[PDB]
Amino acid sequence: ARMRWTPELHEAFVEAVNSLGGSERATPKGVLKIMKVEGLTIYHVKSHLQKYRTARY
Amino acid sequence: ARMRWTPELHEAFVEAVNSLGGSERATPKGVLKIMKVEGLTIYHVKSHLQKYRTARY
DNA sequence: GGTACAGTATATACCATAAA
DNA sequence: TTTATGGTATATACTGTACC
Repeated sequence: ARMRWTPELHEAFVEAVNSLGGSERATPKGVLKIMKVEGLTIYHVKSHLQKYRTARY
Repeated sequence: ARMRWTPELHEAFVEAVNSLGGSERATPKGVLKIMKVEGLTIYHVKSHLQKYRTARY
């Protein structure tokens, strides 16, 4: 299937990234392990963090 | 093949986008037709303009 | 009701580096 | 010399809309 970043999933992702101390500091694997979401791969998080990083700073 | 945005190709792409009056105004097809580069598809330009747009404004 | 396109989201491939 | 990872570049899929 193709992942959809629903506004909940994204809010999870953000809280995660904040805990990790901002988008720049945060790591894919780190975000992954904090979210603990069934079926979410590292590759899902990696791509999305890449966007999140650019649409921020 | 997989396209590589060599610093020349990119300089072409930019001049194009400028002629078209900035990244926001510019269109994939428009940039395409101004560059007139053998083997360059609209899909190449589309993706790259998407990046150019975010790493600018 | 089918193109052709723009805009956007997501995925995938590349490239370097560290650790073993 | 593999494996795992992060960063990054590029590609591919989705969604709407205008035109015909």
